[PDB]
Amino acid sequence: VDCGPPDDLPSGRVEYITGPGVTTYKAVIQYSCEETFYTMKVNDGKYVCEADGFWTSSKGEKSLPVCEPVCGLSARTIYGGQKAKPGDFPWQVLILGGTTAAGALLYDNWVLTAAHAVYEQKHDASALDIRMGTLKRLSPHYTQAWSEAVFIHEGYTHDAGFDNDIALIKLNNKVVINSNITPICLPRKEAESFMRTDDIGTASGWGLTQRGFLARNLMYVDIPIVDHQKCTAAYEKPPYPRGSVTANMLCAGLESGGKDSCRGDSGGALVFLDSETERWFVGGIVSWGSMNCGEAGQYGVYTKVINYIPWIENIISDF
Ligand SMILES: CCc1ccc(NC(=O)Cn2c(N)nc3ccccc32)nc1
Repeated sequence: VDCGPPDDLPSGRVEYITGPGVTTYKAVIQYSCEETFYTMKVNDGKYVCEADGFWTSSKGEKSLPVCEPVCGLSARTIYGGQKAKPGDFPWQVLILGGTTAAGALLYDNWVLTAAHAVYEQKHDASALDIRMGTLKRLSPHYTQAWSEAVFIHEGYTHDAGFDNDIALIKLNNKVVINSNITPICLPRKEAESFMRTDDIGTASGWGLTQRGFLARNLMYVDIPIVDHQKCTAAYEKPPYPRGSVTANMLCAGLESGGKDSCRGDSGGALVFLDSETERWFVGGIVSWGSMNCGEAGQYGVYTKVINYIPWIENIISDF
């Protein structure tokens, strides 16, 4: 009974415990991740060669563990905002091609964004130019990524309302997770308790500022979640379609108006602090709002990410 050479672990390594190359029955190997920016999932990495001839873990698993990136780290821990510092938003992704937009890194090979930001480039099969690790929209120094595949929500209808304004981009290569590039966490199920009316989220982006031009450097604002009736009402008026605010949206902004996301922030993550895990998570995706950014009483409208966890998980788990 010889189990053979073990499979390599992405974002991790394998090591022979019993001896270099010892792949015989009861041989022991050890998988490991880079534990600073990755954490091993599934098992402890200890695999023993079994009589059936397959490397097998302390739990009986015959397949590899997973090195999953740490998420939601921030150095803290757009209209009316202030300039982000390096590592404030390590998940921030710039998406260039057709117009300026943004996304948020998930894991080391996915970008969460708004469908409206990528629908047109998707449907004429032009790969997305995805950039990260950079505070400056126009800097020539950045981490390059390219879309391998773009998933637009099957219930999103382009230019016909913003319900289901969510998309996932699979990168053709993993990005290196470090202090400047770190994904955002997905909300845990109870994360709603951090996304109540008057809880504070953070929007970041290079979009229009109060001066009415795109920003050169990444900007951010802290904004409160707005009561959903109040948001629904603010958009029940021409020129907006009937029922523009749905239960798949959360609103955030000021009755006064001087804090908002704008054109060019599309697809950015509206993040919130899980004060118990002490990690940032994505509560919203920058989706739509009034054509006058930062207008009084016209709140930013964000795709409500917690409603899309099955969809997100379905896509990431299957591709
Ligand atoms: C059907 C009527 C109608 C007309 C114009 C608009 N305007 C916007 O949605 C502005 N806006 C964009 N384009 N990205 C944003 C990102 C964040 C906030 C606002 C944003 N909405 C509805």
